[PDB]
Amino acid sequence: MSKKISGGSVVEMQGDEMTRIIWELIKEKLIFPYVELDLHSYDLGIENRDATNDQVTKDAAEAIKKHNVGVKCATITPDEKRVEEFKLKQMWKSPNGTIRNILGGTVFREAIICKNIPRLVSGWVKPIIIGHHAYGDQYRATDFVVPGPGKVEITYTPSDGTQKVTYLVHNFEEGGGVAMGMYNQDKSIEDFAHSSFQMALSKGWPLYLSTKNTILKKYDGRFKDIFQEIYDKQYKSQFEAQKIWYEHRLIDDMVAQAMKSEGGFIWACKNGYGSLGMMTSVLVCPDGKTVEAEAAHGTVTRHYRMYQKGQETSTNPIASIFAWTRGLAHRAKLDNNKELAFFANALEEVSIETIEAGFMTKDLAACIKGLPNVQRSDYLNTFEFMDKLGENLKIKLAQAKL
Amino acid sequence: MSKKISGGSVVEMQGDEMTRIIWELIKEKLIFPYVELDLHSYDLGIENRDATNDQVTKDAAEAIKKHNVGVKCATITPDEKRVEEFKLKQMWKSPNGTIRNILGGTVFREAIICKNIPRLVSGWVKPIIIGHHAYGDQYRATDFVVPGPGKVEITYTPSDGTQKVTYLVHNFEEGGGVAMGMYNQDKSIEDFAHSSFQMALSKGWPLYLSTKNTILKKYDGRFKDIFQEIYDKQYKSQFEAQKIWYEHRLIDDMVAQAMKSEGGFIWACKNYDDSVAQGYGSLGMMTSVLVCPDGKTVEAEAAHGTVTRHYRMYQKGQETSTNPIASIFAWTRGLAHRAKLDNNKELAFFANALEEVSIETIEAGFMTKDLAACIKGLPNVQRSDYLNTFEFMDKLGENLKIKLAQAKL
Ligand SMILES: CN1CCN(C)[C@H](CCN2CC[C@H](c3ccc(F)cc3)C2)C1
Ligand SMILES: CN1CCN(C)[C@H](CCN2CC[C@H](c3ccc(F)cc3)C2)C1
Repeated sequence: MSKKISGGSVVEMQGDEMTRIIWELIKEKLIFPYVELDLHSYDLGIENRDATNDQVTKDAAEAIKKHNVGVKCATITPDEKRVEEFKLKQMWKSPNGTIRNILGGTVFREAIICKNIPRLVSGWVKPIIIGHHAYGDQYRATDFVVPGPGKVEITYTPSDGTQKVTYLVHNFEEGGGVAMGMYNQDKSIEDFAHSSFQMALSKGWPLYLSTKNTILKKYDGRFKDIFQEIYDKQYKSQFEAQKIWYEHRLIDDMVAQAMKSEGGFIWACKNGYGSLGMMTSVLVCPDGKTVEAEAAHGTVTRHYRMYQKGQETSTNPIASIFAWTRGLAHRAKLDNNKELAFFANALEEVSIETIEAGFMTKDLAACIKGLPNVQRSDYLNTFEFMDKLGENLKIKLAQAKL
Repeated sequence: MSKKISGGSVVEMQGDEMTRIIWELIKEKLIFPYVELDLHSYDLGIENRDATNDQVTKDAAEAIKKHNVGVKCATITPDEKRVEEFKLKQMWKSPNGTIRNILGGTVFREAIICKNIPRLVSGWVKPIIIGHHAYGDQYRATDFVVPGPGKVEITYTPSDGTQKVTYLVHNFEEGGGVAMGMYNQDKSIEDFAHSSFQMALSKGWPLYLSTKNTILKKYDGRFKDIFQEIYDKQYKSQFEAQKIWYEHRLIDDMVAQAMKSEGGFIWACKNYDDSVAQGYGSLGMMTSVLVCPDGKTVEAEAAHGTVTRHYRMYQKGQETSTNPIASIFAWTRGLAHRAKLDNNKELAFFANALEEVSIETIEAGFMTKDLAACIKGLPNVQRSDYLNTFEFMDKLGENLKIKLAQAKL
């Protein structure tokens, strides 16, 4: 290679514990040799967040909002046990939450599938992109305890001083109970519509909506309605191009049609098996520019203690890798970077293809040969698996020089 | 059969399509030859519910409410194409819905475990009974639309008149959306508690309650606060009698714990959609039994659909390979329960013998294309690796004859 690819503007977010070591190995051995980036790196490790009073995570938020691409390493969501581990000054909020609240958009999870790994239904040769709602949860759902008898009613009082409307969720004639309250603004449904519609074009796959409008009068209905409204006003001519179609089926048919399906569609369902190390979540924002990619697991603290105590460790990096490769593939779309485009997809193909050739870590090996029959020779540690990914990537990029 | 065993009073429900065919094969080859029942048989087939204007289903529900055991066959719930198929005069409501709404109770789904069948990933040596809420969650779950900006909020005013809590659920600044309100009575969660202890009490496995506290803390807090007191004030001494117990772990803890445990526990989930490792692959291997809190009346049914695809093969003269194990275990679960109500030791042994010879026969290598595809791989399985539906019934009937004859000697 004459010159390294000109990446462009990407925001990088370092994490902590096991995945922090994976992260550097990934940059050092896979990304940096081949791509130069205008890198906006932030240190979202727990020590620094503690030291900067969580200010650094807010800066990351604002920087993805500007440069439209982010790739994030798994971070510790602390608790009471970890404020003794690091003597935190305060129980900080989740970094992942604080970016989803600031940046907005819709998370999309996808499991990466190798032809020689077990699966739930063995017909799913194409992966399934399941992305439900925003924020990690529809913000709150105020719920109380109704200790004794009395009416519980939910009221809507219009801001323009018009007639108030009460509904009566239940009158408790005798005995206790429990009560609940949800809601869903309208904008968050259009943001959900656009985000999910865009991923259908970005991936060239069909998009399905699933609801329970049969039981819920007009809560789940309002979803169906706004999608049809948006789907016929925009994106309908764009779907006709790339063969993609959209349709809304009932959730109970869709659950069985998933097993009936062969894979390769997007499923947005108004609400975890899978090696826990092959799943990559992507937050796609409503504008269709800014997008944060990251892995869907955690800091792998048990495998970090094996690293701390010097032990051998066999941790799986594919989930983190494909955070880089989705982020880079997105920037290559924005900048119309035809050469970063190919690099990203190539990187995705060695990971999957290096596993298909029998080179994998312990977790993947336990999926095939069962955990009680996994042998040292059936898997690689954490390093020499990256070493094998590295040289396979050098081998493949040299090939694709024509 | 010289004086075959006298099984009690039981309600039978006939279904639709290829499961209706299996139901007759089950009675003809497996049930009737060895048992005599005061049989309250109802025809829930689609064209009968259309002719009775769904009155046959209400009638069959009353019968289970009166006679305490019902054994159902998979039935068609109609849609737009089904009302055009049979030319129905109304898109009738699901019989399962209609009956569950009458009997009430809670539904438990048990996975039938065979040794030579790849069930998830080895490990599990015994099934797992997964139970969910009682009356769905609708009825009075009030939802609606928010026309414009304003404050949506929930107010609890006791019959005491002594206070009033107001919870803002959301203030609409933009204008527009949907809001709702749900609830649950203690009597409804107390029913979950009995039904779930009664089930654990029926078998000999321990009961677990997996709640979610990070999402709806206070809503789910009441569940572990209605179970543990009923367990302690009514069930702990009986559970402490046998090797049973009642604990309470958590969702992300339970799913990590169950992927190492040898199976054998009643699991109460409080979520809204189901098919974890339970509805895995071949639905032909899962039962489903509604339990009324009384512990008397129950209603078994195979957890899969009417298998339309194979009934079309039947109509065109093709040989089929549909798995009857689920419908076969609709009977034994329900016959074993009838035996418990009457101490019918003869019937409990039979029902139990049928659960053995059905698994024995699959473990022996004699199975249907349904299962064989799991072992070999669907393109791999040659004709010679499975059995016809009739072949499979014939070998059950054959091995059940030998299983009942031997222990009778
Ligand atoms: C993500 N959680 C955070 C909390 N705990 C420390 C968990 C313990 C690690 N488990 C054991 C192997 C699995 C695994 C395998 C490969 C991977 F790349 C990641 C995880 C998960 C992991
Ligand atoms: C089970 N429902 C029935 C209602 N639908 C029409 C669905 C189609 C049935 N598919 C055909 C082969 C599978 C199958 C094979 C053996 C079985 F015993 C059950 C299912 C599932 C699913």
